[PDB]
Amino acid sequence: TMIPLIYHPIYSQLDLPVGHRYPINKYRLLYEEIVRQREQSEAWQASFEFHTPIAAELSRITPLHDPDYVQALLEGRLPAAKMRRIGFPWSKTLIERTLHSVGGTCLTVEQALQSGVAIHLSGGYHHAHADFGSGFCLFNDLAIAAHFALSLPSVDKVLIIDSDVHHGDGTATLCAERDDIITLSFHCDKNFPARKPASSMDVGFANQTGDEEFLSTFIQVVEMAVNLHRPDLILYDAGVDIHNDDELGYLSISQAAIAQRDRFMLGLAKQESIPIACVIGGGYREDHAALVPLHLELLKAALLSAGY
Ligand SMILES: O=C(CCCCCCC(=O)Nc1ccccc1)NO
Ligand SMILES: [K+]
Ligand SMILES: [K+]
Ligand SMILES: [K+]
Ligand SMILES: [K+]
Ligand SMILES: [Zn+2]
Repeated sequence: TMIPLIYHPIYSQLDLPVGHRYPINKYRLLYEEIVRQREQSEAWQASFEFHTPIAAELSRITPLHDPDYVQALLEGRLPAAKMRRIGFPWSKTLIERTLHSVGGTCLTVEQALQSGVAIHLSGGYHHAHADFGSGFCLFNDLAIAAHFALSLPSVDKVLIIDSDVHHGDGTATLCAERDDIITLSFHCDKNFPARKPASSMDVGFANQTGDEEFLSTFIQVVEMAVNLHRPDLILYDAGVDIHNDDELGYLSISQAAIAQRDRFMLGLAKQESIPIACVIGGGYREDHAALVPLHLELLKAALLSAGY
């Protein structure tokens, strides 16, 4: 009944202009909120433990990403226009953060294999492709972690379930020609990115889709994809940019429905005895801390699911 949480203090240590769209403080604030829950509550103290990652090895990245793309980012030589498409100014701290977060999704996988359920307090970089970055993504932690997971003995088949409001295009292109990683994306069709190469299965929702349509579809599609593919491991992107107050997403999902989504996902994995490694994914609010209660729903779901 232990739930590993994966966190590194470098996650919010990036220097960004104010006004920058990326809610860089949410990671440390979410971590601090959980630290406070643990002081307040015997249940949170007893049910969760933290695991700090070290940077991912470069050999774990280059099976998915082009080496010259990797090298250009390592050396801060990525052409200016390509770096802007990523959406961050280059710095060594950005590279160190990224590699640590990739390491973290990989650790979440090992931890999920051991305990059943593990949550990464970062991650979900589904817009990175083999040879370019976009949409705040440099390297694709989900695909990287799925490829790594397949190196392990118990795992032959990985299902990535992406509930972030944006299409997992990078993940789609990275896994399109491999039958050992299956990609499922739910998303708002009119949100970024414009071009949506096929996942294994895609569910695109109209603007202002609300709780019942989203949840009924999520429940049935996920249950089907789990039955169809019988994965050894699920990677679950629990992005909260589906939320009705998100500043980028165009869906109308409530915090209550986010909770029900996470409860359902985690409860299915448990019922089926499939290890599930979770990434908190995206979320956009100029009030970065406003994302904290939305992401915390994943933890409340895991807490309830584990039996407290
Ligand atoms: O959370 C997300 C990130 C979505 C990426 C942001 C969408 C819009 C965007 O990146 N536009 C853009 C980028 C560079 C320059 C101008 C616009 N996906 O999971
Ligand atoms: K294997
Ligand atoms: K998605
Ligand atoms: K595939
Ligand atoms: K919205
Ligand atoms: Zn998103």
